[PDB]
Amino acid sequence: PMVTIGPNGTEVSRISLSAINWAMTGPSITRKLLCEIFDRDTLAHHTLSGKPSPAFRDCARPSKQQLDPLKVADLVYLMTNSCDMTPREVRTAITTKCADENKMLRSRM
Amino acid sequence: PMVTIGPNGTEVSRISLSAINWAMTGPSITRKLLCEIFDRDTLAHHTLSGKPSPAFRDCARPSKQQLDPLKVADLVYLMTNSCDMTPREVRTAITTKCADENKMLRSR
DNA sequence: GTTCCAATTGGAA
DNA sequence: GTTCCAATTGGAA
Repeated sequence: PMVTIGPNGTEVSRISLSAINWAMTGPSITRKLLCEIFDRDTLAHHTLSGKPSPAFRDCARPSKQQLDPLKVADLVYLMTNSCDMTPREVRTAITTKCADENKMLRSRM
Repeated sequence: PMVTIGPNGTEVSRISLSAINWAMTGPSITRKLLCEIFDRDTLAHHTLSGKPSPAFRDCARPSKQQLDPLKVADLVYLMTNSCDMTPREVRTAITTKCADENKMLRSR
């Protein structure tokens, strides 16, 4: 039914796990899991660290609550053991997914 | 004298090559070769693509040129055949060095 | 429809 | 004295 990703006990189903083509790039697979671990609006209103951008402290932008550190830690643990990538690659794939989810939400308006 | 880097025909200091510790990270070594291939004033005025930032298209920033594509292509060629890092990593290390060298000038 | 590019920034590392 | 982290952008791929 469901499978724990990492030591923290965060889990997704085997159905969506088996519905993934592992022939594509790591970051893309990471984005596929984020829509399976988190929801759409959560990714759109959260960031990787919960910090504001240093390049916008003048004009500012909506402060976003930090994503779950425990859930992300398992994802980083997965990709580094399965696809054998670096945590830097994963955390960059994550921080660019939340940003793209923020774009798309604005596209409905 | 000086040693070529890639097929596009760009060379670097033969001494400086020997003075590089390859035990370091990919991006690190890449940031050491850039200062030996490009002048510091060039890095502080040039970028990877030459394009401006999409987040600052209305906020007009001073124009910064593009680094020599042939010189960059050889740099990317070296790291992939030696340290076996990805072209992604190399191009990201370059766009930071050019951004960091600009921070040096801004402080001065 | 989604991802990639890479430029910009300040403090932290 | 340098590098790293990652947030944010709009068009390009």
